[PDB]
Amino acid sequence: GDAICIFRELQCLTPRGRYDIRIYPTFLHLHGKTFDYKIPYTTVLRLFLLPHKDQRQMFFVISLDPPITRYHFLILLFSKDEDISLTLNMNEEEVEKRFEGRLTKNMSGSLYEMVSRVMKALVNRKITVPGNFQGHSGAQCITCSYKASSGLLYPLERGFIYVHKPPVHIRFDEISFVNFARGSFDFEIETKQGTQYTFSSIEREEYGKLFDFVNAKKLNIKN
Repeated sequence: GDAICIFRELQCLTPRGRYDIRIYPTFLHLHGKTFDYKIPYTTVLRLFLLPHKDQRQMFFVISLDPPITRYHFLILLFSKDEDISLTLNMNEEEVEKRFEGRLTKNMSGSLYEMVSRVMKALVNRKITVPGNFQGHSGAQCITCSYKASSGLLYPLERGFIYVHKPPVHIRFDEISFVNFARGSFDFEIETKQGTQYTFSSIEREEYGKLFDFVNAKKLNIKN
């Protein structure tokens, strides 16, 4: 049919449920059991691939504007050991021409990477992944609370992203300063527009690496 390809029964966290993702040339169709949304690629502002602290799962984060209750991110969750092979409903010459060589007609790989590879090609944006941050445990994120719900905080190369309820993305160039506060401890970020995010209940043993990281990134600390 129209679709370049279809990804079936993908785990979505925002909104929650399993959805098919039908990939068309100018939009994707997120097809759920009850709800449906068209998402033009022009509304996709950023992409992130984030390793779950459990070492078994991967988040794929699609930042949306306008949002999809409103969801400013489409967050998909995968197990790292899920594999897929795909045949695009296209000829090879058209595939090369449409996607600058980023895709081929027949592809195979990890499911999370296949979805992100097709999305990256369709929205023409790079996938942001973690840099060198490592927490106390060795993971590339930190367990914490945000708006009285638990999640994971990712210190990236140029920003912070928290997942998943609700998700939050903050660029370093939007930050005026950071603060380390009493409770476990609280990590506070004040933006240049004078608003605040608090990631609370961070286990004490995470302090020094988070402190070292924000220092390395030349963020002001107004303790």
